[PDB]
Formats: sequence, C-alpha cells, structure tokens
Amino acid sequence: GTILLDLAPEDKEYQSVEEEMQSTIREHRDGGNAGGIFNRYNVIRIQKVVNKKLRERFCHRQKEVSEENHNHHNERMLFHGSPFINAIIHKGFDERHAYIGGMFGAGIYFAENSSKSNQYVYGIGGGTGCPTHKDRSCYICHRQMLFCRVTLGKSFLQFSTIKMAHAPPGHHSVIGRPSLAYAEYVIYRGEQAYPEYLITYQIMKPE
Ligand SMILES: COc1cc2ncnc(N3CCC(CN4Cc5ccccc5NC4=O)CC3)c2cc1OC
Ligand SMILES: [Zn+2]
Repeated sequence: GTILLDLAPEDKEYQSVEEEMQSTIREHRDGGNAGGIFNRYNVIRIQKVVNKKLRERFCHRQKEVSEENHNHHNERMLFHGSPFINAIIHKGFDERHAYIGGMFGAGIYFAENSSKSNQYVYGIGGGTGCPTHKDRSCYICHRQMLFCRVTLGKSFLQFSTIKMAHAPPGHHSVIGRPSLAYAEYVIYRGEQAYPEYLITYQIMKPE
C-alpha cells in the first residue's frame, strides 16, 4: 500500500515546501471568511507520500501526454484542498468522485496559492468548518492539505465560468485566470496528479 515518510525540519525539502506554502498566501475578497483569517501557517508536520502503483500510473500517463504535446508534459507543483485527503493518499485522485456541479465541471481543482486550497479543506466555501467546533476559522484543529505534482500538458486558458466533463479536445487541463481573483488549475483525470507531499498544519491568529 501507501508509505508516509516523515521529513525533518532540517531536511532542505521540508523548508522548500514550507516556503512555498507560507509565501503563496494572499488575502481574499471574502473577509477571510471561508478559509479563515490569518497571515501565516503553523506547520505541524510534512510527510512525503510513496505509493508504487500510484507512481506507475502517474509516470505512464505523463508519457502519453508528452507525446500528445511535443515532448513536454508540463508538470507543476500545486496545492490541493478538500475533505478527502485521507482517501486520496491511499487511492489517488479519482475523477469518478468529481461531478458536473464544480466551478469548471467534473474536474479535480488545484491552486498555485496555499491560501486558495485552504478555503476548500472543510468543503466548498468552508462547509460547516471543522468537525468539532463548526468554525471556518479554527485556530486549533489540525488541517491538512496536499502539495502535488500535476501534469498539465497543454492548458486551455479559460476566463469566464464553463462546466465541462473532460479536458477540451487537444488539451489536457483547464486554467481559469483573472480580470476571477487568483489562478485555478483543473485536470479531468486523476492520474494527472500525484500527491507528493502531505502537510499538516494550523492557521495562526494575528494578534
Ligand atoms: C470517500 O469519497 C471520496 C474518495 C476520493 N478519492 C479520491 N479522489 C477524490 N476526489 C477527486 C475529485 C475532487 C473534486 N473536488 C471536489 C471538491 C469539493 C469541495 C471542495 C474542494 C473540492 N475539490 C475537488 O477537487 C474531490 C476528491 C475522492 C472523493 C471522495 O468523496 C467525494
Ligand atoms: Zn476546531
């Protein structure tokens, strides 16, 4: 099955991830409502995720995309936030659990910003917050999110909202961009993301 490797805070890889996570915070048009109000994360733990059968599926699908797109699979590290991280680290992302209702349809949703994904950790628009306090802005309950390798191949740039079941013909990903507040990345096959890093953390209260 799946194996989680603890990264030590002195591991360069640990700081690499934290750095990405911390710096990619932005303030939102919420009032920080859904993800909660903060400027910084307390990172409790970071584990690297290792799963043979998942990696084999990811690697092969890259090949495919690489042929379809002039030998460049265009892999980017992006954050994912949702309630189903636990499923995801043993099984992998799975488009069968993605439905048409989403902002861009039956895709799996990522972000270049940590703080974007943190809005989705307890559901769409924060659902009813953390299990235990019903608080979108719990500064105590441990949150989880993922820092993934995503195979984008050839992205179809999108500006308004459109609902679609699959990637558009000739493309391998959608990107929804500004004029929308921050960048969103959407794939429509689970094998085009590998959950490389599991981050456990809390959001800190400003003074
Ligand atoms: C136990 O059930 C699940 C197992 C899953 N195993 C793997 N991948 C899953 N997903 C792939 C598709 C994803 C689409 N979404 C839905 C969503 C809802 C609320 C907030 C954020 C998101 N982000 C997504 O990417 C949701 C997670 C899974 C989703 C599951 O429940 C829906
Ligand atoms: Zn809580």
